[PDB]
Amino acid sequence: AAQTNAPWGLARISSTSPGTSTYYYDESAGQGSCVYVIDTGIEASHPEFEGRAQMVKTYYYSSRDGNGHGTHCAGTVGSRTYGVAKKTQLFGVKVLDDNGSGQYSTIIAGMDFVASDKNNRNCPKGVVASLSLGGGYSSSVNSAAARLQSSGVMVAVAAGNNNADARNYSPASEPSVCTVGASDRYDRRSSFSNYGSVLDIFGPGTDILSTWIGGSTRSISGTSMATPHVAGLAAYLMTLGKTTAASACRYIADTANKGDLSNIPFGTVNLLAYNNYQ
Ligand SMILES: [Ca+2]
Repeated sequence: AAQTNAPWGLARISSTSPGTSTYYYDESAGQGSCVYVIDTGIEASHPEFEGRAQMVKTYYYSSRDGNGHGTHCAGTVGSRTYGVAKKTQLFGVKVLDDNGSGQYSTIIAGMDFVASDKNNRNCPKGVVASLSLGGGYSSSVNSAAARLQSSGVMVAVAAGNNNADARNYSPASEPSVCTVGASDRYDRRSSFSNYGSVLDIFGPGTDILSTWIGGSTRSISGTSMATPHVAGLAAYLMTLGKTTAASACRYIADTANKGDLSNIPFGTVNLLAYNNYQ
């Protein structure tokens, strides 16, 4: 399958070179896999989700995404026009308020909820969690992300938008999840993207077009935008039987586009998410 005039992020993860415009992917498109979007929630009614999105948990007064961030990230995972895995199931876990911020205790509760809720879903191809969040280092947030990962969920987390080393940020610094940095369209590291040895992979994170609240779209930047690309890629590859939840992060790093990024500090992986389609 080919999506013409795709968002540059989609086209980038199906190409060994920048500048292309078509997203090439396998027809399965993540069918049979689930992606928990742990964020501000998902406007599940957005026409771009085609009924493949629903809220399963909220930690606030409403399950409605009053921010747009979680809907944007869910869209990059598996919306029809802006998603990597266009047939995946999307589950919204609202751990962030409508101002985009959430206490650490709530983020931990949301990750433990996903680790349990997956046992009563139908995801025969596997479960992915996309965590477009992050704050200062916390051993308990790292432990929650590690618990979710070891429970059989591929966990992708943002590296953070501080232009610093991701070792000082959670859940970015948890070694056993998949920490995602942000690159731009010209294959540079995004100016804001965190780096460091804990990073596993880079994804398109600058000027990412995806869904938004009110049935609209908008482009935003951040490692929070690169994470759903990788989460969608992991759900996409798990549907093709190429990898499991426990191994998806390494597989995506094994099959990445190596050495293609610029402004990668020494000690940080120079790997760009790539689906190796045909
Ligand atoms: Ca890792």
